[PDB]
Amino acid sequence: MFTGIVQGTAKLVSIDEKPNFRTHVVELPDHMLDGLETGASVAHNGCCLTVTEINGNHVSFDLMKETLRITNLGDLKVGDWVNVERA
Amino acid sequence: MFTGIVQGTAKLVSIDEKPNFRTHVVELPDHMLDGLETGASVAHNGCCLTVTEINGNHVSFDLMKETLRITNLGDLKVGDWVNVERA
Ligand SMILES: Cc1cc2nc3c(=O)[nH]c(=O)nc-3n(C[C@H](O)[C@H](O)[C@H](O)CO)c2cc1C
Ligand SMILES: Cc1cc2nc3c(=O)[nH]c(=O)nc-3n(C[C@H](O)[C@H](O)[C@H](O)CO)c2cc1C
Repeated sequence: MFTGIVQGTAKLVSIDEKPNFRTHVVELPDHMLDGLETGASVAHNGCCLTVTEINGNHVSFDLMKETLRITNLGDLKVGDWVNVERA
Repeated sequence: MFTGIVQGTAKLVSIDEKPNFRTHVVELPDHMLDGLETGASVAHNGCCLTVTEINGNHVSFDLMKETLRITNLGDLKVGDWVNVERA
């Protein structure tokens, strides 16, 4: 799915804690928005996540508790930069 | 080459700045050491790097100027945890 050739960084502009998961909103680079549809896989810091929503260059993903515990995505704070790569 | 199923996190234990490049030494989880050889590829926060050295659990990578520029790996500090996945 992924080459490990990161295409750029994206700022975490938002974290919604909901009852069973977290939504991360990231601001993607313009050159990554082209042809991006909901359901597409983007790896965040190497972790595969599914696009749930697109508002402009603001892209949403839903993170389960297991993803948060196994990876460092549990420790991000708003304003952090994540490596991003579409598949 | 990578699936984006992160296999775990690795502590950045050492950063050795040189000319141009920068060596990162990370402490890999035990279950990732088996069969790991120099020249092998591991994605660090989604960024594919080549194993340059293995000493116990301590795995070295050399990070080139472009990699530091495109990714967030330039901002890491000793003690940070990185997502890691072997190919
Ligand atoms: C195609 C694909 C899509 C995935 N999408 C998500 C997701 O939206 N949210 C999530 O928490 N995990 C997702 N995962 C699992 C996530 O990548 C995995 O839990 C972490 O990498 C920890 O191994 C996905 C995995 C694959 C293979
Ligand atoms: C098989 C493979 C091995 C790579 N090894 C390294 C490496 O050892 N050091 C490095 O700085 N970049 C390496 N890269 C490039 C690096 O992944 C890339 O510059 C960043 O992901 C930013 O796109 C490699 C790329 C591939 C595809």
